[PDB]
Amino acid sequence: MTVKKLYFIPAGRCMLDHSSVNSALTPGKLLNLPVWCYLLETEEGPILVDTGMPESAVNNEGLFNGTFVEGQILPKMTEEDRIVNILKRVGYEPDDLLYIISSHLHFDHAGGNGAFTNTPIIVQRTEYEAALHREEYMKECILPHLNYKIIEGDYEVVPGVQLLYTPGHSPGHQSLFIETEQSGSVLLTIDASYTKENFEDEVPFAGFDPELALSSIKRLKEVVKKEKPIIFFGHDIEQEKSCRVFPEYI
Ligand SMILES: CCCCCC(=O)N[C@@H](CCS)C(=O)O
Ligand SMILES: [Zn+2]
Ligand SMILES: [Zn+2]
Repeated sequence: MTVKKLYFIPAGRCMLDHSSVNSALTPGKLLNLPVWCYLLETEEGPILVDTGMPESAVNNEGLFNGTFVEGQILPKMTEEDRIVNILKRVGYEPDDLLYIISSHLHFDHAGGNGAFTNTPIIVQRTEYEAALHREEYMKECILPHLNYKIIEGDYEVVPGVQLLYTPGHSPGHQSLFIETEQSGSVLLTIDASYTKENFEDEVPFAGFDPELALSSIKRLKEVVKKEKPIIFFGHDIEQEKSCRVFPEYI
């Protein structure tokens, strides 16, 4: 086996229109949503899940001016939220990590990937291929010479750390099913559901293929029925109220 510690580590924030968390809502109210990374302390070494936002977002809420998402996505990132600075404060440098796991290559999950030039970065083949051409991918999230460990489908990273292929929000989105010493089974949906209501109630939210995202939610509900994990959503302002966060762990 089990992971020794699972840390939730705030990595900045992002404003998103509320129509991105519930596709039925009337656009025009932004929500200041959390961006997370996760650090797993395992017998084999530390594994980082996602890497925050790119340096171009630092003190630059207008990063997406002049793009298809102008006014709809505004990163809220300071110098402290750079993943190398986060990791140094927690006690690590990039080359200390055993693996990086990219849930997907959207900007607030892979914007720090370039900091890791030796650590294998585990990413789904269908996400890597999408990032090579789809417009919602920033160049910082698909740098060409990193040590990618491309995978296809479900995958065991080390004992206690399983990747569940959950496409739809993005073409190769993957969620995590972790077994921890303190808590037992934990499901990190990541962006397979931004919020509890996207998951439980199947409220539609932003995604590349909403129908496929719904089938991935149904698949995760089969896993939930079998494993009864505690479940954490990708950008849920209500749940963030009660999350244990670094230096606490689960
Ligand atoms: C196609 C679905 C969305 C692409 C735009 C995008 O990168 N949105 C963010 C939301 C940050 S609060 C994400 O998915 O993590
Ligand atoms: Zn995403
Ligand atoms: Zn996200």
